[PDB]
Amino acid sequence: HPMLNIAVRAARKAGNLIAKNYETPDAVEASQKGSNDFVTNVDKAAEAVIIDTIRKSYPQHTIITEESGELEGTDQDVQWVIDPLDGTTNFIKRLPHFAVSIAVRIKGRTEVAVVYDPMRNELFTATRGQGAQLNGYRLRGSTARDLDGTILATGFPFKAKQYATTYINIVGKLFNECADFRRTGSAALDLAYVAAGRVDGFFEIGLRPWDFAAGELLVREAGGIVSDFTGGHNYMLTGNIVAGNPRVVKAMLANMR
Amino acid sequence: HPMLNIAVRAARKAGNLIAKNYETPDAVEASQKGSNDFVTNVDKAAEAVIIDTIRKSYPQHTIITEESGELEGTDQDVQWVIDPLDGTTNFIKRLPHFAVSIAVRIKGRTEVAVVYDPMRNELFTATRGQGAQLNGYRLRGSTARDLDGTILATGFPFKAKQYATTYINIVGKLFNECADFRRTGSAALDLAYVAAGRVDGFFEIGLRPWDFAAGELLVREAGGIVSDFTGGHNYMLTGNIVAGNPRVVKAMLANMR
Ligand SMILES: [Mg+2]
Ligand SMILES: [Mg+2]
Repeated sequence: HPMLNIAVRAARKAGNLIAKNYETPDAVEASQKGSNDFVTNVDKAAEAVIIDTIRKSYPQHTIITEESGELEGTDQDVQWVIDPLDGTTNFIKRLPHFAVSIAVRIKGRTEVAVVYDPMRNELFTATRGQGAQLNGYRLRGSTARDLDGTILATGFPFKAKQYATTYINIVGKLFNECADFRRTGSAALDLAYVAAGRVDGFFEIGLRPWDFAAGELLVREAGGIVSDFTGGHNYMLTGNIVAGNPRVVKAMLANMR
Repeated sequence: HPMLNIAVRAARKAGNLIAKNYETPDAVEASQKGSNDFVTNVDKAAEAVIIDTIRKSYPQHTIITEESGELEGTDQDVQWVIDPLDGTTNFIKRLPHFAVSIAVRIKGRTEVAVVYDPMRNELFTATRGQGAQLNGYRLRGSTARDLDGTILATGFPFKAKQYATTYINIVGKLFNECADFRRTGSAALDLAYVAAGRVDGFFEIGLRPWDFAAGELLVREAGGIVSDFTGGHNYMLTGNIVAGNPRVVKAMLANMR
């Protein structure tokens, strides 16, 4: 795919910049969008690289990014949904777990996806109908058949703490069944880890379209399922995400019911 | 220090073996000690390398490991406390976050400590009175002065689920004050991340002496504090650990009170 090629180039170019800013934390300094949500010059500098790169082969495509909103082009049938740095808190604390997320949707259907870990040099790619890969290895997800002994990735609603006590409950009910959780601070990498089988499932409240647009396709092409907290497909409206293989999502949702 | 030198060699040698078994997951297969606690041939194979290495320069020292218990020597004034692979669940799932933990105690006082991430090639070292380093960079911990906006590492009691509901409460009370948590699956690396400032604090219930013997010294020589859940120093008996800089541990314990 020609569009997959461009996405990997922009992801790798932006990943190279983010990495170098990590090993040389000379000029990084933050800025507060919301309570406990931050922006850095490295976010916008890597965002500029992604836009620039996309726009030498397709600057007529609409580009939707977290930091600049919708920047529509002439061809509105194709839309790049970009997260320049998923895991900004981790980056500021110099916790080396973050990634570049790039998704392409064609008239409302995601065709390609890229999640790139610059610190580990791990490249997750997906193409619709053509499977999902990690550095050239096809991903099949987790062979888990129930919630017994499962490791579940998740995130806390530090952007929507009005649902704090609701989230705490859901964790305990799941903890009553599952073995452990993982809280990594990167939703894109959490979804990539579900598709790779490094964890068994994922759930978070109120994600943002660019947080999961690429990661959702990784899970689906690894044989997985994505849904909202009530089993429906209206998570593009809500940002309430449940992801995993069919039985786990099944068992996860039954526990949630 | 001559003993620090040997500890790094055994950590790196065992780390090299664990790494190679990760990139070539040919022969790994697990075994169940307790519910949701596993052993692999790679644990004991790396444990054998550590014992062998320690025992070419000091086989008269007592060695305490998770998988073999106490193997006492003639000189019982010095004791190596070894975790060959902290993060075994992560290793089986091929989640690349684990480490080798090696601590040396001399008549009951920890003199040296090593935590080695083989996947990231990150070497955390500490020597009593001589500071803590990461790949030759001295660590000072987190400059956080309260719990506002803090990232706290923690673990779930999947080995002692009788305290599940007590742990869930404590998380919610802390979540009422702090921004987010991190759940990585490696207590040794969590403690190393507290000393490096990648996270701001740590708390877990019922850890095991080799889980934290090396990591505790990393925090202390980074200017940090370790205590039990009631502010005392009787955590060698309990395994209930709170770690961070003095104000955070202070603020963490006040929230816990
Ligand atoms: Mg972002
Ligand atoms: Mg271990």
